[PDB]
Amino acid sequence: SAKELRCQCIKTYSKPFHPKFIKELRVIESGPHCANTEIIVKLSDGRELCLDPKENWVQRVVEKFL
Repeated sequence: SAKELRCQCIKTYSKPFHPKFIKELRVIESGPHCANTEIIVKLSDGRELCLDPKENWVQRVVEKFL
């Protein structure tokens, strides 16, 4: 019902990687505009990494950190 939705993370990292520099993480709702849910993490160095929810290790990152 709104065009507020946007696919910020065009590409995601599928290769397993668990950085200890993650302090915060944001979750973006895909909705009708985006077929896949977008998960992004924020590193203490001001770095952003896009993760694919289809990957099991990605869930581990979210679950373990939160």
